[PDB]
Amino acid sequence: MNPKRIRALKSGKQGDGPVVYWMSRDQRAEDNWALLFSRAIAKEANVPVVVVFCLTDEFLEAGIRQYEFMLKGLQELEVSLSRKKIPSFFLRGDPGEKISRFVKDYNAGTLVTDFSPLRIKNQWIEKVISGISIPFFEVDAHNVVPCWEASQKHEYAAHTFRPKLYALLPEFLEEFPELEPNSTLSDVLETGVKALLPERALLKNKDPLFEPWHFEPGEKAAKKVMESFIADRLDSYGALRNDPTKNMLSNLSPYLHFGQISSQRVVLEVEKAESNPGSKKAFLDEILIWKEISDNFCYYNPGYDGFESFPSWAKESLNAHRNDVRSHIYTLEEFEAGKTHDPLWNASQMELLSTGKMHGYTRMYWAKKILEWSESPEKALEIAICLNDRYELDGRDPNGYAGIAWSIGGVHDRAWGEREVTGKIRYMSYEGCKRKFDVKLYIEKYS
Ligand SMILES: Cc1cc2nc3c(=O)[nH]c(=O)nc-3n(C[C@H](O)[C@H](O)[C@H](O)COP(=O)(O)OP(=O)(O)OC[C@H]3O[C@@H](n4cnc5c(N)ncnc54)[C@H](O)[C@@H]3O)c2cc1C
Repeated sequence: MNPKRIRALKSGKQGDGPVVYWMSRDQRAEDNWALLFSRAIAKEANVPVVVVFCLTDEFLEAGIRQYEFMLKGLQELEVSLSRKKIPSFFLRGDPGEKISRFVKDYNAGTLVTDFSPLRIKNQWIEKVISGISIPFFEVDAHNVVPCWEASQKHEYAAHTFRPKLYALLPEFLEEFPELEPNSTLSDVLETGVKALLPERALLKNKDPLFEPWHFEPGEKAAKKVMESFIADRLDSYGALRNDPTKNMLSNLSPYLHFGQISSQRVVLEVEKAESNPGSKKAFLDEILIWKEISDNFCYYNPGYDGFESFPSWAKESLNAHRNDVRSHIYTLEEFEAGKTHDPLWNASQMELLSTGKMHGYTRMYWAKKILEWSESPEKALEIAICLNDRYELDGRDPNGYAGIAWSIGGVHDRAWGEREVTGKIRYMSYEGCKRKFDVKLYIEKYS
């Protein structure tokens, strides 16, 4: 219940109404700091807390793979909130109009939301802040250490963010107090899929390319995945994290992006488990440093998805190599269907198209080749963002924009050997990947 997790967006006349928690990023009932704070404020006001979720008009920019995963978890979430006598309301439309009307209609007393440094979340905040008079609060329920508390500026590298984050771990890494009780979605899903059906990803015979049996949605499935990762996969994480032929990753990203499981709950469970110190240190670096530095990248850089947020050395190196003749130039549709001359690159595209989750190691290869085979670094940014946000189940996430900015613009990275086209950006060759893992085995799986 650390008060540093709370931030004030707009002070106003405190109403004597039910506390409305605006759920956006953390779609879960257990281990939610935003949901717990709203219940704590509700009790002090002798008012009942409620949960609201907004189904926005931007869902048609993605695919059914993300829509179904999110809505199915919300169906489970509604039942869980009903266990604690917490009514959940789902609105369709723009949050600026829907949240303002719901607050006025329900005579809400306090408004609470979860933290998201993305631009579209900031867009909805400005509209809502201009249409309400009740107090507005936001809570970092996604990071172990609050985004504004870990660092007050943009961090240039991970070796400067790591000591800052670990110095606050004894304060913010704590257990979750219980959510004490308050003392149709199937129809929306049906019409949504009907609107997204014309743009469904299909192969030649019109069979759907997506396979939805790899990651089942819901808060329940995330816990079983977490338990299976610790017992079965945590020991070999340090030595097999970069081998895509083996499914040794944790597979928590689709659940983490939608907030179906708390990352802090993962850290708390991993810290107790007795495993290889090397593997535990490698996993904690990914879920604590790189995950939360990604939120830091989106929170302190308004242009996190543009060439303007690259480091100065990368901008100068890429600019000096703009006129360099590219070995090949593929358009967006050739990249979408895996029509390149690198069977390793396409093999990643098939895995992304069929499973919605490309391996972490091949994700770096995938994003850097788009830089090599595009007209400008800016057009590489657009294609990488477009492909990642359309087909990744964990897409439209600060991890994506920071991850893409890492591969193409060398954000949170250092300069390497000067090359053509790519300049000083870290290079990854087809020769180097064969020396690290069985490339042919990865290719044959995704053909
Ligand atoms: C170009 C590019 C784009 C990416 N786009 C996304 C994205 O849109 N959404 C997304 O969630 N991840 C993205 N990743 C980050 C990373 O690849 C994934 O988080 C990770 O692969 C997710 O699968 P996992 O949980 O089974 O891997 P694990 O090895 O099990 O990692 C566990 C968790 O640590 C975090 N993590 C791991 N690697 C990174 C990383 N490089 N940066 C930040 N956090 C990390 C993730 O939350 C991850 O769930 C991207 C990486 C790159 C290089």
